Amino acid sequence: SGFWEEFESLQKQEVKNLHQRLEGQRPENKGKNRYKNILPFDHSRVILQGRDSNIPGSDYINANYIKNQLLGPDENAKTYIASQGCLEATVNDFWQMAWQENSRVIVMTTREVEKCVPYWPEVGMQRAYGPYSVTNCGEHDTTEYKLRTLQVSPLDNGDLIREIWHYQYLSWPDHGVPSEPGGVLSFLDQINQRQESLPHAGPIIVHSSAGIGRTGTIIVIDMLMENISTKGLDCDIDIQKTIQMVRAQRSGMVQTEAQYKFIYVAIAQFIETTKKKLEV
Repeated sequence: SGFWEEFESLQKQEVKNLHQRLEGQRPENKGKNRYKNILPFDHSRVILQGRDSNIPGSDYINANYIKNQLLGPDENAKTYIASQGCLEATVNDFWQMAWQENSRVIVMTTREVEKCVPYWPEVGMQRAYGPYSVTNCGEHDTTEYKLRTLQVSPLDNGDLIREIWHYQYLSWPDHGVPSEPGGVLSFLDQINQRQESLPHAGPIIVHSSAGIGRTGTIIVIDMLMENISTKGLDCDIDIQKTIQMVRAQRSGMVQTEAQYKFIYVAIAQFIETTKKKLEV
């Protein structure tokens, strides 16, 4: 009865039975997914532009638009893409997405591993990725994270130059979360300020290996921070509802027990810090 109540609640939250993931399941796209069971919902997937529909799977990337649906359209919420990240086979696809979406801020929640391969050149260097040139115009590190200032242009028009700020979290442990949330809160603060300075900017791209665990954690924390900042400390904070709201847009967002608890820890610290600054 307790069990059956809880089971009923879980059944009502089930979305993988409601929304198809045809595109990610295509055999033509097998090499474009890290995991065959971590796929974008068709309804919210990012569709790559300029692709030939006669080439099976050509428009596919393992990424979804994520909207903060707890803020109204009048409340100036930031928008996100939750993406699989740093997969060597899809690096050109990633930059196509970044360009077409007009994204000016990219958030990477992993260090390199060797599989997570860099998709930027070294400082002062320039590299081609499909139709695009990327130049690394500087790297600015803290203890916990790194800002790389990128400039991107089409190969066919070098006058068009676009600044992209690449934020890479360096301190996130393998198979766990940061011991304290201050680093992530600081990181998100910088990210938010950057995005706010660019009113024309497209969505913030957030990625991790699978694009659901760390990615979902970062996005949910950011959304809750935005909700508190926008609506105030008197506002109702419902983390479970927020997670369910993002999971309807990409399955499995916030994957682990440690991530789930971390969201509470981070938001508790954010509230307390805020109150200390308000002298409240």
